[PDB]
Amino acid sequence: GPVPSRARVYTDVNTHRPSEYWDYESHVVEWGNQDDYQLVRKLGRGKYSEVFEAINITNNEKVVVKILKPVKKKKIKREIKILENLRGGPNIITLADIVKDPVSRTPALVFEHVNNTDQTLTDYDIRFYMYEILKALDYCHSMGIMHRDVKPHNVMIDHEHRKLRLIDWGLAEFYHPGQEYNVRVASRYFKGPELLVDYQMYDYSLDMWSLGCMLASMIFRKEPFFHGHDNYDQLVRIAKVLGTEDLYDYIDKYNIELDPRFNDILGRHSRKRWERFVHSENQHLVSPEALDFLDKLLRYDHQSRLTAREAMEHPYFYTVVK
Ligand SMILES: NCCc1ccc(Cl)c(Cl)c1
Ligand SMILES: NCCc1ccc(Cl)c(Cl)c1
Ligand SMILES: NCCc1ccc(Cl)c(Cl)c1
Ligand SMILES: NCCc1ccc(Cl)c(Cl)c1
Ligand SMILES: NCCc1ccc(Cl)c(Cl)c1
Ligand SMILES: NCCc1ccc(Cl)c(Cl)c1
Repeated sequence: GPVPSRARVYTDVNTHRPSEYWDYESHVVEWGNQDDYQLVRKLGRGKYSEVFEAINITNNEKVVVKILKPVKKKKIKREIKILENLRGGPNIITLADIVKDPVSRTPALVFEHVNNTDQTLTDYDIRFYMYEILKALDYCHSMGIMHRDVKPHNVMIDHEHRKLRLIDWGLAEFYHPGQEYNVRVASRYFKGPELLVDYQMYDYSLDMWSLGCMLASMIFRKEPFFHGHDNYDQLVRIAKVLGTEDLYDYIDKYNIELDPRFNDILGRHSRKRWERFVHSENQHLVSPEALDFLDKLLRYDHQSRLTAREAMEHPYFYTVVK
């Protein structure tokens, strides 16, 4: 069987908290009043959600309303409990209310309003915003929660106010050491190698891999950086950059049973130098410190990646106010 693993940090946060903190199935959800709100306009949609700008008619404040198709009720309870536990954390979206349609029983989450800013980014801007995301991740990991869906669309930035919010906690989960989790999390391009090789005993370090994918796409102007066309191909795209030598050493370290399908597609690939991705169009965003930081996030071995707190101490952030 596979070798067990434990987070290097915040290992026992949930172990030392009462069950009311992490037992989301027992959480008593209390509805607010859907009549306090009026929908203004549709902002976007997902397979099981619709997002609207709305106004709270009792105080004239704008809000964002996420209407959920309740296909998996336990999942909605988990998102609500996590949002309540994390409320007030640095750069964590604030859940303002929870309402239900009086006839269809469709639930809706009400968030603080955020004016999302859709080439003008400087090296300094990337360092600044990357540090704000790290504050959010160090906070949620310190609270015993893995986000598990870190990606650009889940990072809202109001650039005029230099305001950042980490959103969509629908895939977030409580970290319990030794627990085996579902690997069918995160968006394809941001999935860590642990998910792709079906290593279930993962932890907060998954979010640090996803953060590394975002950094690579920003500094190299290549969106997404690892462009897989399915979950198997996703690992091949990673292997084409990090090389196959370090991938095979990772699988052996954790005694992972690698799917036989990888034999026909993985091949043999050299370790590429991060400098290979630098071009005239992206050189203004790359520096030795940026590449050193990227190299310390994008590691196959989940235990070897920087933690959010270690990442915050990297020289890449020496130019930002802590
Ligand atoms: N009447 C169903 C649509 C809907 C959903 C959520 C809210 Cl908060 C509102 Cl006002 C309206
Ligand atoms: N996973 C949420 C993606 C997302 C982000 C921002 C907006 Cl405004 C919308 Cl509609 C949807
Ligand atoms: N939706 C904003 C995505 C994003 C994520 C990280 C950074 Cl550093 C930036 Cl500039 C932008
Ligand atoms: N996707 C769930 C979280 C979420 C989605 C979109 C927006 Cl605009 C906000 Cl505030 C929050
Ligand atoms: N400091 C970024 C510009 C630059 C110049 C030369 C090289 Cl080889 C690289 Cl990777 C990057
Ligand atoms: N990575 C391809 C070679 C290369 C390396 C560094 C720079 Cl700055 C350029 Cl333009 C081109």
